[PDB]
Amino acid sequence: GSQVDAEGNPFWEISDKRRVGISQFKKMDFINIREYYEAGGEMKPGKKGIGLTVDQYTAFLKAIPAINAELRSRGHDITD
Amino acid sequence: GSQVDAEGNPFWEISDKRRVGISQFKKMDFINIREYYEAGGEMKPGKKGIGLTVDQYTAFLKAIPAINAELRSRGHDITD
Repeated sequence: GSQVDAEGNPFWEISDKRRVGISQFKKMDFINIREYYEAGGEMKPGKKGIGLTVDQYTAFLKAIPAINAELRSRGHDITD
Repeated sequence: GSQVDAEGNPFWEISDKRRVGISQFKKMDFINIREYYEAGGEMKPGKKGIGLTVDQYTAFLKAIPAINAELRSRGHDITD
């Protein structure tokens, strides 16, 4: 499910500490994939991550079938 | 299209400097999304990026329809 982070941006958890979220800067949207760390009980964005532009994200989407096929070859069950 | 990088791992370009590739360490596979920099004509992996486990990557896949819907709301054309 989608949540709203401390900055008021939507995000999805992909593990206990890693998020994918969407931020907006100067009217441009970014897809942020990033690991958060916990300090004093607060989750804070850390250095492991990347903010994709929409065009980079859509290029990633186009590569996903090939990425998935490679992972299936390596023995991983991946959905269509 | 899929290429093979200097380390002998498959990768896909998502922009001029950013790649998604798959590496293997101790028999575990990682999906690496990372920006490369150019020095002396050589492309080198930089600090902007993240190496997802397969489970993190599949969780990301499950979130993509919702991420896409949010981006469409924001005005971006995104394919199914």
